Amino acid sequence: LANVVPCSQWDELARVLVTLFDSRHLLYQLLWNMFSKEVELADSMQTLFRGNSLASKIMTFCFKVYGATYLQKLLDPLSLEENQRNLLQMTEKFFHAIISSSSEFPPQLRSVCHCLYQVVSQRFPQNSIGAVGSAMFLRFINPAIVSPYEAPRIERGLKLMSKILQSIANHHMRPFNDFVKSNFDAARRFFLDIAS
Repeated sequence: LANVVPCSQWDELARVLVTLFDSRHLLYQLLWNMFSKEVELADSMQTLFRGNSLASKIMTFCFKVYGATYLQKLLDPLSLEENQRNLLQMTEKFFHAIISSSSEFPPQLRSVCHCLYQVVSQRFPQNSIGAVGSAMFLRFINPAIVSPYEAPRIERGLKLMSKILQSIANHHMRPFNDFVKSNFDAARRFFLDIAS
C-alpha cells in the first residue's frame, strides 16, 4: 500500500495502519516492519526519518494521538547578561520533571520506543537512543514548549531554553553552555528507562 497510493492522500493510510493494528495485538510487531526501510538509507545517524515520506508521517501521528493523556500531568505545571540568572530557573524546573517522567511512562507507549531501540541497535550498536531521544525531543517537547494550547516575553524565554533542550540531547547563547555540561550524560539514564 505504501508505494502505490498517490502521496496526495497519505493521511488516510497513516491513520489506519496505526489505528487498526494497535488493537489487533500486532501493535508491538507492527512497527518492527515498516521502520526497517528508512534505516538502510540511513543518511548517517543524524537524518533518519527526515522528510515528507511514509515513515515519519506515521510516527508524527502515533505519538500525536497517544500523547493526549500524557501531557495532562506533564504540562499541568506552568546583551542577555542582566537577564541570565533568571533564565536557568525555568530550565531547572522543567528538566527534572522531564527526567522523572520516565517513571510515569505508560507501558503501552513503552513498546513503541522499545521497537525502535531494538531495531536500530540491530544495525547501530553505538548509542541507538541518542537519535531517538533527540527526535522525540524535537518532535514532542521542543515544539510543544511554546504551544498556546496546553499550560509576548514568556514565549521568547521558552523558545530560548528550547535551544538548550535541543543542545543538551544533541551533545550570545554560547556562554550559556555552562549548564549544558552539568547533565551531559544524566539524560541518557532517563532515555534508557523506556528502551530498557
